Amino acid sequence: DLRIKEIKELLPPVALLEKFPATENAANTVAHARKAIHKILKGNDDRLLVVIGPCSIHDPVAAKEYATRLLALREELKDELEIVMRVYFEKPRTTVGWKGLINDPHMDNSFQINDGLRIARKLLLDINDSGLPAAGEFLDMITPQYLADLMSWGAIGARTTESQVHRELASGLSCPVGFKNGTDGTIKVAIDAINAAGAPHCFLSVTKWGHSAIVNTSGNGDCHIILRGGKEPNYSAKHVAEVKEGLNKAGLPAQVMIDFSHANSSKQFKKQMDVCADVCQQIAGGEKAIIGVMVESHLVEGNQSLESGEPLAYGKSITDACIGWEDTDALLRQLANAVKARRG
Amino acid sequence: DLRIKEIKELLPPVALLEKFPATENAANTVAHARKAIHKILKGNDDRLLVVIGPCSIHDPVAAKEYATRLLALREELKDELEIVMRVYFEKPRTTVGWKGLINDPHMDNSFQINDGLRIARKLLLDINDSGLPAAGEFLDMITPQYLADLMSWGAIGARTTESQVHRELASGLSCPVGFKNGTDGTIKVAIDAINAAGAPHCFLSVTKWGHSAIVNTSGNGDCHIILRGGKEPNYSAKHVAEVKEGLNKAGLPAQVMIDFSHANQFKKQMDVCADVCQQIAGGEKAIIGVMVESHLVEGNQSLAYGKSITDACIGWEDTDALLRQLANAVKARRG
Amino acid sequence: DLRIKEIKELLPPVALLEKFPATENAANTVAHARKAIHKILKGNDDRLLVVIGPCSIHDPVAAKEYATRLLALREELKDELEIVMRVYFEKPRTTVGWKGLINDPHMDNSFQINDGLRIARKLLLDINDSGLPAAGEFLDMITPQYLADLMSWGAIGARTTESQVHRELASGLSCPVGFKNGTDGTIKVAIDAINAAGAPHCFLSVTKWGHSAIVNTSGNGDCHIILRGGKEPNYSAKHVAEVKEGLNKAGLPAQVMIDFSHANSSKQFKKQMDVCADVCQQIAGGEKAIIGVMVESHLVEGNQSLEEPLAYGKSITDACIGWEDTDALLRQLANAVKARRG
Amino acid sequence: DLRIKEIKELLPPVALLEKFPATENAANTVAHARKAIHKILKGNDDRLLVVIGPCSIHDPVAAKEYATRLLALREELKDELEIVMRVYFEKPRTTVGWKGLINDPHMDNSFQINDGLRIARKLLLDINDSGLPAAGEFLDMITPQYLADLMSWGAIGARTTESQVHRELASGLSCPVGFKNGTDGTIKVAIDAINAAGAPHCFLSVTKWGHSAIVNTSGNGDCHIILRGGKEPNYSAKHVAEVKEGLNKAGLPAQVMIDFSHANSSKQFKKQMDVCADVCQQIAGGEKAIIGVMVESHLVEGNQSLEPLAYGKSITDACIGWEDTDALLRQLANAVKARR
Repeated sequence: DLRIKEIKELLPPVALLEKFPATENAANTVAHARKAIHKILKGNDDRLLVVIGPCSIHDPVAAKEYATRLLALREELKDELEIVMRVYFEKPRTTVGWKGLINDPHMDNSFQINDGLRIARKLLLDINDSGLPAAGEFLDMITPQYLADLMSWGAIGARTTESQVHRELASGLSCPVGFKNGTDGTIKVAIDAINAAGAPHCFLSVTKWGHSAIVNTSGNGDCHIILRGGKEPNYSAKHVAEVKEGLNKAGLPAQVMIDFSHANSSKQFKKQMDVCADVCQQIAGGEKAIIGVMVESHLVEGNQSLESGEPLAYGKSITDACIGWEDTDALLRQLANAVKARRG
Repeated sequence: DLRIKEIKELLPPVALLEKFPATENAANTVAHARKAIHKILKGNDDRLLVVIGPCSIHDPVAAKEYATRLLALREELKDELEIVMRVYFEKPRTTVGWKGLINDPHMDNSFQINDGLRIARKLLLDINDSGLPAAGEFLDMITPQYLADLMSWGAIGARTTESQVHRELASGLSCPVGFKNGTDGTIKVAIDAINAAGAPHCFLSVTKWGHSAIVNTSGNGDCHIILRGGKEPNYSAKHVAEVKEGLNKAGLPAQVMIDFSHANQFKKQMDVCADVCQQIAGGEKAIIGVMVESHLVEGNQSLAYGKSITDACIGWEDTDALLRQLANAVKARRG
Repeated sequence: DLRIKEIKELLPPVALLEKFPATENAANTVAHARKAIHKILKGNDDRLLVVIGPCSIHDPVAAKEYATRLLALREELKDELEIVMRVYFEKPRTTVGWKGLINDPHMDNSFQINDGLRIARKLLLDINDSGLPAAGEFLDMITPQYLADLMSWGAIGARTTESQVHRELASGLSCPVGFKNGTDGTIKVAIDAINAAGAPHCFLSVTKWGHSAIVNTSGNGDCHIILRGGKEPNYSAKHVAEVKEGLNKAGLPAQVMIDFSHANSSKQFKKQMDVCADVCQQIAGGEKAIIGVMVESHLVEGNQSLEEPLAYGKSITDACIGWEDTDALLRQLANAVKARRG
Repeated sequence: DLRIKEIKELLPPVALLEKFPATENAANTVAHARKAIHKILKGNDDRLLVVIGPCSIHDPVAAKEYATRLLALREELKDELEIVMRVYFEKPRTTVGWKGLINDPHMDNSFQINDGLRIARKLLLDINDSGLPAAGEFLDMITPQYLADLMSWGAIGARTTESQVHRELASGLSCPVGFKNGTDGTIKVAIDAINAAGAPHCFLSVTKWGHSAIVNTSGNGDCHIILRGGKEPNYSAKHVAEVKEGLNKAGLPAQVMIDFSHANSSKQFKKQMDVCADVCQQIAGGEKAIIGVMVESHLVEGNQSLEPLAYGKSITDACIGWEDTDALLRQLANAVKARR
């Protein structure tokens, strides 16, 4: 072990669960959102799932201010939308970079992961206790045990949709999971992933006591695809139509979540408003297959760099660029209006 | 934990290491091979690394005969080739299927992963102890702790080359590592992986004691690309030139390993060997290694002895020819 | 595994330290107290260490009211007494009924040990945050990792004083530890235990992470004898002198703590007051070896059996004295400390 | 905290059990011995149990020689005696002192407990694999998981017979256990111990994986008292009657094992030969209640202190040499023959 520089102690998940148990209302928020997404996935509800919020969490203060604003819109629009806040603690990097709040909460390569786990779970508890469900991307294999009970929906990243260990992880998650199409636009990897995840697996994992063990999962049937573009955007009716047939062809429900960001906006954050307009016209025109959308959204639009010394502006993303609150409130009302027109 | 059915006990790595310690022979085998591959990658040895063996190990018996047959050609062609056995204990699947000897040693959905780890560590030690180095595919984040000390070279599968968790594992592995290109011929995901895996990382992983912990890695500079083609073969001297440019454009050594199988019909590996031999004989010093899928008996099955139950492989006769063709192509590149 | 019926999961100590972290006030209560007992055992303080409290805790609510009352007397008599609340959770018992608060918090043989450890640590935390130092009995090797950070003083049983495993534990404890004389009143085992615990040791223990490990102790020099009788009481001046001699002969400070209960009170709770009277006479007369006293005390006197509502503030284990006798005993002990000074 | 100097890593019992597993032979040796001693404690075999061997194992070579010699008299004096060897890896000290092979195998205060466990298991494994049953004093709470599967009979020391944790340990031990009388001679403590051990207990312990857990035991019936004297010996048919009186009074089988050593030997290893005569007369006299005996025997008699040390001699309590050992075993084999 000459490439392993140092080994440090890591709190077991039981300690984080004991320090920060779920309140009654937080468990109620998680259980009700999970069930509401299941019902949307089963076709038994015509509301739209909206996973929306910052590309990454770096500030518990801005996240909770964002959560309050979003929760007010969640209550107002709840006949049309099942609104779930992006509470992403883990970021996959193209090569190297800040991996998110849990890996480095102080954002300075001190890698205080025990503190990161504490900060993240407390935040998740606070947000669920307020009544707002949370979504996360499941990237690490060990962190889920610290946080999954407060997660109402999860995503597997486009760069890990093919990874067996991530499909194994999804097959044991207690929440619904969405799988992104390939970074080049390929639909087949995600379809395979949905099927892999619907099956039981047996593999090595870590328990809530921090020990490795042999686990057996039952398969997760609440899995679905996320369209995030490839070389070109793939949100348009022609692409929805192709995905639907590909899914049916493989014996899976013909339903999609559409990500407005990333490749579907050509990496231009304000173009998420142009995807909303085409998606809203599709829904308002009667497309039932669109069961969810994803939007990268913060208090203040744009982004900033930790590298730049310029002091960090408040409520502004340090990873990908996000739309700001004004566009977020207007975007959500557009989606609600389209769900309602689809219905009448 | 609704979708979790059962949790069973798993032997800590420290246990299989105490039951099956590396002999002084195995340690020297792993060490010399790692150092030899490092020298080949620094460009201070004109020999070619040959990673050859079955697609998946399933019978320790057939596997030990192969290791003996291959050890003879190893000592014979050592002035030209650094020969390493493919001992693959973790198998990646497109959706569902057998994941290897570790996940289900009895191959019967009993998942005796504790026995699987015993059979695997014993075979690798025996192979290394004889003097034959060993190669594996690192797919799982936990199993490496049981075997990596007997590993001289490792491969990250094409499905996980873009994964941060696999790039973190590579950054701390004591063996040199090869990243395969994308299931569509892309070299960028592999160049990004080599750069990621060369940087230091901090992440969560299970220790030899079976407990989760925070690890810091130093970075792995012994990483290189593996050309496995995509929709079309990428082994020709045209594609090689493109990859070398990409690596220079990306500030990486212009060295490559060509996987003769898959995108690049088991027999076609012999044609790729000719193409590759010609490139090497012609003076291509960038092909620093190759990988071939070989077994005692050629073919595949869904049980014959020395025959693959995974991907189809070349038999031994074509393997002795492949190896001499390479050792000849090598001497041409020297004189 | 023939005689092992079931193995269940146990919360690692790190989990209870994470849920119930020491407050700054609690840590100051533990630090200051441990330091005050050290000054008394080194002859640099003339005050008496009084470990007083219930035989066992079964109700955190009555424990906290008791703690509040004792806290008031702790401050009023601080110039004469270092008052430490007895927070024990179980009565060691060949032939057994209730197995303690940690073992069986719900008093129904359900053995919700994880619940017990939670209840136990929260109680200790709350008592130390108030400013009342706490004392416990170390009976097992595993539970101390979950509570010793909030213990200012510890006792090793008389059925365990001859145990190397208990002497090893005490060698690593951060709190002063008292060893009890033999069930036969003999002081040889208690002297052997002080010498062993003052020595450095290496032994197998469980860590804060709930894993077995090799530990090395510095040895503990704040260990002392506890006189609790044998077949007959051993609190009399005759007995103290006979113990003070054996101690000096053995190279240990001639100092004792006297347990007013059990054999020294003929198993009659009210006689703890007759022992207080004899000890207060020895002290006010000048005796300086008596550094401490151990008294079994609750809100309400006597005892009760577990079966249905129970009486508040009354021991469910051994019979204790009530508050009135407790306030008077504490004032008697203080007034004697005042006289010993001259 | 302050009184903890260093915490170091410790192999879990699962690692010692995988590197040094039990051979079929070793397993049979342990299984048979346990069943035999049980039949003896049920009163279905007139034979006598003989716990014989060094006070402490400190040299696996001298130990394997002793074992070869003893395995002979076991298969010869086998119709009258059940010979089990004392393989003690851990020793109680009056205050401070070497704690045995596991705590300090190199007797240098290096405290290489991980090496000590490896050495100990391989020996016990070897001795059992040769066919010789084994015995030890269970003093540590954590070591039993590494060794107990190769133990055919155990003992709880006199200074620990009163310990709750020790009585809990015996309640779950898969082998018969003996409880030494109290250091002063008190027999009650060992009667209470026998009664606790037969009952079920729920307590905290460490698993085979080195992890603390909540364990439930089933209670152990195969427990019995060990007479070791006190301020004065307690092996006279007089005492034996007083003890059986108490055992019956407590509903306990009126059975005893006599340790011919320690305070019963007034700390002079030679008196073990004297105690043997008294005990053997009682057995020829018809005493059916003496089911076992414990003897301290090494290849070379006497004791040595802890640079180089002498072979065959104890570094702990002084023992009887092989010569006296073979004679003693044949004495016992004789008295049993008469009792029949």
